[PDB]
Amino acid sequence: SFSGYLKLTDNVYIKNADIVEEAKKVKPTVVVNAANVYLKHGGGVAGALNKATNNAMQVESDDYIATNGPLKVGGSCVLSGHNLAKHCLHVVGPNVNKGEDIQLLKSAYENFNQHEVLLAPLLSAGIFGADPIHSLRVCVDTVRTNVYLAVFDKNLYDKLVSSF
Ligand SMILES: CC(C)C(=O)NCc1nc2ccccc2[nH]1
Repeated sequence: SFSGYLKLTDNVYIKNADIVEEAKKVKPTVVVNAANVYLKHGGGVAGALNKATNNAMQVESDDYIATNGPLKVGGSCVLSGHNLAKHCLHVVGPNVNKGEDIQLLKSAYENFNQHEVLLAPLLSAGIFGADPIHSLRVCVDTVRTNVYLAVFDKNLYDKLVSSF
């Protein structure tokens, strides 16, 4: 079960943690992946989660895309959590580094409301280029279900908590 999290709101918790190590420890019902529309888990959170599954996440994802086509920015799909969780909710936040509308970040977080409890990264943060302080703000103002945020960088985690 989730431990060592700092409570930010009624339903939002945060921890300086590697989401892969956190998923391996917690084995949550849902781990959120910071996905792209093609489910190409190359780097960032997606690359790390996929590597932890021995590429099984990518094999499953390629079958999903072959059948369904790409996701929408702001959208999601539920796939297996493999060895990390029961399910992985692949959520596509806007990639500011590809010029995508930051306004889609709230739509991306709305996917979390379909799950009672989730282990997640900050959407659109990291290699997706958005301000993580903004991402946390949208998370707290959009997600109503119980979200346990894992923030990999200690320095960013401290900035997020101290500026909340
Ligand atoms: C499991 C450990 C050894 C690992 O794969 N580290 C690499 C790594 N990169 C990350 C990016 C975002 C979030 C978590 C990330 N982890």
